[PDB]
Amino acid sequence: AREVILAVHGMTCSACTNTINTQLRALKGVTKCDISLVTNECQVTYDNEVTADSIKEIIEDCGFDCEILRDS
Repeated sequence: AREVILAVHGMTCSACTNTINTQLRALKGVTKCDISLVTNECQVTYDNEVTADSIKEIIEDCGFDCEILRDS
C-alpha cells in the first residue's frame, strides 16, 4: 500500500470526515485512511486497485471541494 494525501475543503463537522473516510475505505484498494480536522486534509493508505482521481471524485460527490496534493 501507497499513501495519497489530498486537501479536503468544505468539511466543518465530524459527520463529514466520517462520511469521507467511510466512502474511501469502501472503494477497493483503500486499506486504511487517517483523516484529521486540523489542516483539512485526508490521508488514504491505498493500493494499486484504487485511483487518486477517483478518490477526489468520490469526495467531490460526497459534497466537498478537494484537491490531490501528493501521492506520498
